[PDB]
Amino acid sequence: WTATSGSCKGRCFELQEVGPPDCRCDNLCKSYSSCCHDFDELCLKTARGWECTKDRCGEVRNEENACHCSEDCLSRGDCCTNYQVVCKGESHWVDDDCEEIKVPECPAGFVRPPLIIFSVDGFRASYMKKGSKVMPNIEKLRSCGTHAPYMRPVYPTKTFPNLYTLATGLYPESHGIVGNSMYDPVFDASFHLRGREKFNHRWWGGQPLWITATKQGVRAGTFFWSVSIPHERRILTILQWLSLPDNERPSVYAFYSEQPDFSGHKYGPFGPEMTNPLREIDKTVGQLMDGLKQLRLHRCVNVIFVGDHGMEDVTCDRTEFLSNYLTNVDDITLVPGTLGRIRAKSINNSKYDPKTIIAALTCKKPDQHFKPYMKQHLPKRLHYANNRRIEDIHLLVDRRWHVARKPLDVYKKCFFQGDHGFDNKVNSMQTVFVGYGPTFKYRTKVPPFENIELYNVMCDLLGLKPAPNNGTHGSLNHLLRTNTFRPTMPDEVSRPNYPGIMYLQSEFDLGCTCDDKVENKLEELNKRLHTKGSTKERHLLYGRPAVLYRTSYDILYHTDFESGYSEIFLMPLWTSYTISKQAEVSSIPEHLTNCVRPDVRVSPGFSQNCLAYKNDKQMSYGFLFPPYLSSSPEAKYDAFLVTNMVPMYPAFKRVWAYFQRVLVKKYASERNGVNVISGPIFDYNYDGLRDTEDEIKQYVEGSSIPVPTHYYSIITSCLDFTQPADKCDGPLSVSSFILPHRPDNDESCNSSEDESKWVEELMKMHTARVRDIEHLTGLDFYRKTSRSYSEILTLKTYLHTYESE
Ligand SMILES: *[C@@H]1O[C@H](CO)[C@@H](O[C@@H]2O[C@H](CO)[C@@H](O[C@@H]3O[C@H](CO[C@H]4O[C@H](CO)[C@@H](O)[C@H](O[C@H]5O[C@H](CO)[C@@H](O)[C@H](O)[C@@H]5O[C@H]5O[C@H](CO)[C@@H](O)[C@H](O)[C@@H]5O)[C@@H]4O)[C@@H](O)[C@H](O[C@H]4O[C@H](CO)[C@@H](O)[C@H](O)[C@@H]4O[C@H]4O[C@H](CO)[C@@H](O)[C@H](O)[C@@H]4O)[C@@H]3O)[C@H](O)[C@H]2NC(C)=O)[C@H](O)[C@H]1NC(C)=O
Ligand SMILES: NS(=O)(=O)c1ccc(C(=O)N2C[C@H]3CN(C(=O)c4cc(OCC5CCOCC5)nc(C5CC5)c4)C[C@@H]3C2)nc1
Ligand SMILES: [Ca+2]
Ligand SMILES: [Ca+2]
Ligand SMILES: [Cl-]
Ligand SMILES: [K+]
Ligand code: NA
Ligand SMILES: [Zn+2]
Repeated sequence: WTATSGSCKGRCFELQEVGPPDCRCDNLCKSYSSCCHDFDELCLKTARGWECTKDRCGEVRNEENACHCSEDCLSRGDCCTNYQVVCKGESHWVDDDCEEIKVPECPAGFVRPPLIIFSVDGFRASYMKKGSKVMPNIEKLRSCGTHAPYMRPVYPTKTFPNLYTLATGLYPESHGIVGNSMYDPVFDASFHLRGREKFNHRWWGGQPLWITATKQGVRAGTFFWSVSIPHERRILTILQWLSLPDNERPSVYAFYSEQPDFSGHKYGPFGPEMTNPLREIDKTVGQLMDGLKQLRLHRCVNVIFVGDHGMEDVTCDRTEFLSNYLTNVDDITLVPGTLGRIRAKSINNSKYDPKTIIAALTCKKPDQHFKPYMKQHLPKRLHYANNRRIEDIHLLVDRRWHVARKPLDVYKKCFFQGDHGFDNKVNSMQTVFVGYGPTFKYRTKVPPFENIELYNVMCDLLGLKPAPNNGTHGSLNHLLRTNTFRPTMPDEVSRPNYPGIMYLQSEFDLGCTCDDKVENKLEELNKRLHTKGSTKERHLLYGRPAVLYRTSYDILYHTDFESGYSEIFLMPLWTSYTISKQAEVSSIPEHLTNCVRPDVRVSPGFSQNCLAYKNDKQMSYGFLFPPYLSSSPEAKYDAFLVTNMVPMYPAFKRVWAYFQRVLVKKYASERNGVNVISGPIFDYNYDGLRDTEDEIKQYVEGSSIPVPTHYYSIITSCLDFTQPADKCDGPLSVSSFILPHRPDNDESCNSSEDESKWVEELMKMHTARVRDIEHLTGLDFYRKTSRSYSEILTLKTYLHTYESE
């Protein structure tokens, strides 16, 4: 019930929500069916339109007008945005030359520069260049302020998951808004675009920016606008709020535009009909900037222009139907479109088998335009698994396509020519970022970055402490003139042991053998220095990684590589080696094919054994430092140490061997040397975080050797590729991956072919940030470089995407 008999007089767009069954006058009342009887008359005035004209200048205040051109309007805070231009000979903001804003220039009583966040739905990154002729106001913010060439959204690249990521700094799996449509099995309740359930607070996790501000005593303007309130009125309301007394005035504001998304769905991202929506957005920006100028706030406010995702060409005839693959199509519920999520229609049917559904959807048609996954097998860069609302079965849909259950679903529900929601690496899904104001830099381009980073920067702009989030605080310091956040490196928790020779060969009973028994103070004093770390400056270029949790481990030195060996997991946590442009690839000689050698620095009790691998019919082994890259025949024996061995499925050994024999050398030739750090990852609970030992679900049969879920590599070189990787004076360049350690290659449909036709494509799909690997290992990399820490934080958030320009 709402007793809608109260009045909105003097309450229009009130800042605190009054509780039912009393009537509301706030910018959300319409959406709740709750506005007072007189809300439209008083609060949504339209008379005479939105602009002053010559004859309106100096007029007698008619309180019925939408905006005013009377003499008292400035002090009332309610002039039309063009008032001073038409009536007082002033220029539009866009016509003025840009001039650096070195300090905030604010009216008296302003305690901090206000923040205004202007969000645009479906604003694809290439609109900045392709629509530049019809967006003069946006182009001025962009060229005079700080901009990126694009900003990467989160997966799925849908509206509500991305808006809430912008608000919280969290991945959708953590904030809980995992799609535009959801079922929560604990609640037994459904979330939908249309309807009431979405308003229930239990859906929305984390702590959004308006809540962070309020808790810390910074006043926030209500972020959300009922759809029927026109754009011109939203702008005027913001400008009116900015005229409130010091004690009542908010410090943070939000404007949201449904365009250009609304038209892009109808006409496609570049339809001729798209020019007009772009013009109209620019005009809205013009009205805001003219309005701030009137209030002498145009050199005081920080303005962010940001999108949620882009838009791709997608039509009805590019739909794959699950009815062309599955016979039992009626026993399933599909969440459809630019991604797929599958679960059982009924929890009482015990004949539903996910295993057979996956197999029926796997590599079935030569052109197949989607790929099925168990959620824990999706590329770790998507961070899309750790939530009960995300179904076990997921379909990654090719760009330009849809998935549906049956043909009837499409024709009984072509309309659309655009859509979005695809893999967040896809060029058409990228969106925009511009920052303009006293706190942002002047005329500065910054590299592409992820939208998860922005919550921290918005907190910095408002002097707030961010709630815990998935940004890396300090990685966007390079966007700001001041208010930077001075992060410090995390403290190392465990220090390494440095073992010397402590065990005799005959103390080991590992069931391993090696053909190595062949017998000079020249090459004996030589091998000693190499085991004490004489070549360590060559192979460990950025310091040793720090271990950020409590554990027992050893540093092991060798001629060609260095490792941090875990006595708990019985394998390295990390292995570091450098391969110069000049380096030579050699084979594993015949007599050394099955060679595994005890390491006399490490006890039998803390070593793997070859017997477990013989008895384990499913599991084989590989090496972290590759024997193919040994510097000499004698150095090659180090690569066969039991302390360099890791468990590998035969199917995965195909991937790993191709990477190590062919790809490392290729990257070293292309990048002028590479430094490589490789290692295992254990994420059995798919939370993106390092497992403790009691979380491991699988061991090599009849042993305590734990099986990794993934293997990583971090591949670093000099950004100035005229310098070799091991003598680099300046910025660094990185690419990394987190490969799933799977007993089959069902993921790659072309895997019966030679590795040269499919392995590199798999690696690219599983590209990763250094920061992703840090979360998954409890390690901290790049501890000792000559670069500033903020620059290193930016490097650790970099993702190599493998999309064209
Ligand atoms: C990205 O950033 C985020 C934010 O920093 C990272 O997520 C954090 O990670 C922590 C570790 O996983 C986690 O800490 C746990 O908190 C538990 C209490 O959590 C509540 O309180 C916070 C603070 O107000 C709140 O934010 C939480 O909100 C979650 O849950 C509600 C629903 O209830 C949702 O609305 C919301 O969206 C959010 O859901 C997400 O997180 C949960 C996990 O909390 C997931 O299950 C969801 O899928 C979803 O992703 C909560 O309301 C606390 O109980 C935990 O402590 C247990 O574990 C420790 C081990 O140290 C043990 O000592 C304790 O005894 C305890 O164990 C007991 O419970 C077990 C399970 O019942 C049981 O097995 C044991 O036997 C014990 O009885 C733990 O400290 C933190 O909550 C989240 N925060 C958020 C916002 O998600 C995220 O890791 C980052 N991602 C990456 C890749 O870096
Ligand atoms: N076809 S489609 O693409 O699915 C599609 C479907 C429907 C629509 C649509 O018309 N509506 C009506 C819009 C009003 N609305 C908001 O007011 C709003 C602003 C905001 O802003 C959050 C800020 C964003 C900038 O950064 C700080 C947070 N956050 C939230 C939520 C996260 C808490 C909501 C978004 C609503 C989607 N558009 C596209
Ligand atoms: Ca959207
Ligand atoms: Ca884990
Ligand atoms: Cl969805
Ligand atoms: K085996
Ligand atoms: Na295959
Ligand atoms: Zn949309």
